[PDB]
Amino acid sequence: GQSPTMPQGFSQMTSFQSNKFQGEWFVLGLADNTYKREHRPLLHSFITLFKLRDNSEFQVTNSMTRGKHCSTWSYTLIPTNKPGQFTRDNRGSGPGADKENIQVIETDYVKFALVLSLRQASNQNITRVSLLGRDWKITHKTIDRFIALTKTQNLTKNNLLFPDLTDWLLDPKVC
Repeated sequence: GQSPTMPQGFSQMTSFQSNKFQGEWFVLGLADNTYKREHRPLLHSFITLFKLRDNSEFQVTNSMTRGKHCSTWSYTLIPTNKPGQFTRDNRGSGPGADKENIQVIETDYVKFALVLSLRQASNQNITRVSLLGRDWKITHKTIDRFIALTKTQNLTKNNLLFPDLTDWLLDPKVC
C-alpha cells in the first residue's frame, strides 16, 4: 500500500497538536466512494469525539442518536511516523480485522477539521472523507475546503452528503 489517496491542493500538517485536536466534533461533511445518496447516513450529522488515549491515539467516540434510540461506538486511532497520519487499531480482531486509515489534512480547533479516512476491507478499500466542525454552524467557505478533499479523493458529487440540519435539539433525549 504505497498509493496514498490524499489531497494535492493541501499539505499535511507538519505540527499536529494531539492535545489540541481532542474534544467534540460535529460531522458537517461526509463523502464516501461506497456511499449511496438514497441510502444516506442514518442521521443528518453525527457527533464524533476524540479522546487522548495514551499519547496521541484518538478514542473516536461517535454519537448517533436516531430518534430516541442512540448508538455510540468508540475506536482507537493510532498515529504513525507521519504527522497527522493514523490507523484504526483492530488488533483485538482477526478474521475481519479490516483497518481504517485516518489522516487529518487540515484541522483548526476553533472552526473545523478536514479528516480523510480509507477503510481497507480486503475486497476493496473504502475512501471516505469527513468534514468535522467545532460547531454545526459551519459556512460554505469551510464546506468548500471539504469539497476540495472529495475532488482529490476522486469522490463523485453523488458521494457528497451534507447535513440538512433544519433543526438540532438533540440534547434532552439520550447521549
